[PDB]
Amino acid sequence: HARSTGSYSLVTQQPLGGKAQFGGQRFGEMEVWALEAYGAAYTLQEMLTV
DNA sequence: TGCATCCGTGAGTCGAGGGTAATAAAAAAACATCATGGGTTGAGTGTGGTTATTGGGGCATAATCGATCTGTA
Repeated sequence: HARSTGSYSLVTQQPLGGKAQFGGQRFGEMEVWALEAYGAAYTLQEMLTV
């Protein structure tokens, strides 16, 4: 599976999940912790906003 | 101070079907409202019409060859 840009959820405007509905991968909170441990603030900013 | 009592907590990506149902009353009048159909505005898109032409061919008016019988050592 892979997704560049597709459907977005309705209430919260976030990408859906699952290969069946062509959903994006879930960037959980553990990986957010890992990124802020690295110090890569810009990668986090794009991962949370754009 | 000891007792019961209440109040948060407790993972992670993932897939596939994905929706089901105990019951109930009719009249009448009254009103609201959309639905269609026919008629004015009006808003177009449609179609011919006069008048600006600029290359082209044309006839004038000139011009430079091509062919033979009279004058000079």
